[PDB]
Amino acid sequence: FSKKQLKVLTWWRKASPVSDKDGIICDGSIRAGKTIVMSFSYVMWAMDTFNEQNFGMAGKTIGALRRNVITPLKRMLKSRGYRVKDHRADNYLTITFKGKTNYFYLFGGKDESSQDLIQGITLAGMFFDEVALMPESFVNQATARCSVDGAKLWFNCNPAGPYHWFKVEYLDKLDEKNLLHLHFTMDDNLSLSKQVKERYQRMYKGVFYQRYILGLWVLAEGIIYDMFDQDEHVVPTVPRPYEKYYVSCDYGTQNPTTFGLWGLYNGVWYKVKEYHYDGRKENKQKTDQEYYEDLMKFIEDIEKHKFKGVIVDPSAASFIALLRQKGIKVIKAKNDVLDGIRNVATALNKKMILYNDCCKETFREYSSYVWDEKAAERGEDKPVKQNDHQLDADRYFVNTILFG
Ligand SMILES: Nc1ncnc2c1ncn2[C@@H]1O[C@H](COP(=O)(O)OP(=O)(O)OP(O)(O)=S)[C@@H](O)[C@H]1O
Ligand SMILES: [Mg+2]
Repeated sequence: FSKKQLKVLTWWRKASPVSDKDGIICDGSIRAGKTIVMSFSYVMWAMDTFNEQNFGMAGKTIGALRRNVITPLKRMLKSRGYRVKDHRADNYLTITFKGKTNYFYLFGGKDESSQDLIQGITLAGMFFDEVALMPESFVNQATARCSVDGAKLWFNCNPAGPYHWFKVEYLDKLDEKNLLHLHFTMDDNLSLSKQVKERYQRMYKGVFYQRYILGLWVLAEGIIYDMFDQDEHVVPTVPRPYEKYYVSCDYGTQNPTTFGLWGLYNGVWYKVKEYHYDGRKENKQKTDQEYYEDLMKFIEDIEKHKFKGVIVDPSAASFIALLRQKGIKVIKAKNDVLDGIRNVATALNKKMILYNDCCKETFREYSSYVWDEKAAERGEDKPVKQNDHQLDADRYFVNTILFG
């Protein structure tokens, strides 16, 4: 373990000069070993400091908490001699060690079970994985539940805007809450090679570099996909031998409706051609029948055994139903926005995707998709939802197929 990771494991112990504190904030870069030592240190602290008490562990969703935190935490605890009994249906664990036993309830920031349970339960310590991605209403409610004598608060996240509730309320008022704060760059994880560290550097440019590599709380302003480059990302519209295929779709009778034909060739997805229909501009809105008829004329040429399905947003259920009637494979897209943008940026940085030069509406949109300046100075990083109709399709595709 690194010096900073070992400070997370030991701050709470009796010999430590900082064991006074009411809690701890660990933030900074990706792949820095924050979550894994933080969650491991939390259970150690709890099993040592208490007996027969309730504890909380929160994530964006409970399934997120389970992927990032809970599954690798079990192998860690089981290996150190901590017996765990996971009660998967009821969302809590029973960790037990040297005659002592405690209870660790699992929470989601958005979940309905989690609002119901958190309001009533009375905890002796709370932990937050990806705290910036959680509602502030949730953490204020959950911190009040830490009523038991000698409770400690643990927070864990990557950076966001400098006007974000957690940065402004929790991190700037650090001495006011008597919280400890360690900040993790990627050098604080010794398990990474210098070869592997510099690979992660190449995945991010711009705001996302400063946030997810340097660990800085910097402001999302101006153009979103600034790293897009018509030198690097545009290729000629000349045929190629594509292995698999997809069609990505942003649907709207009300606004423009887009398709995009994506094709795999030499481990790179090419946006082969675009469909762009604006009902307002054309002054004739299209029906689902008319749109389905267009998707067929749009994929007439390609070979149906390679065509692997249509990625489409869940709020087009009128359209989704008709495609399944007619017998098309229809993937409900991973809708999450900031996570989709960040992943598309990575795809451009690494050239996982390229564009044929006939995606002319896509390039226009690349040069106008900008951050909501008004919202970003509240601590809410969002796109301005205007001329983002190809880019939403491109986002669904990249997020749904390319990334996990
Ligand atoms: N002591 C260790 N031995 C081996 N691998 C480790 C060790 N500490 C951390 N790692 C690995 O380092 C990587 C990052 O650890 P995490 O705790 O998941 O990072 P993180 O800081 O939570 O990253 P984000 O912000 O959630 S992407 C994982 O692949 C871990 O398995
Ligand atoms: Mg983490």
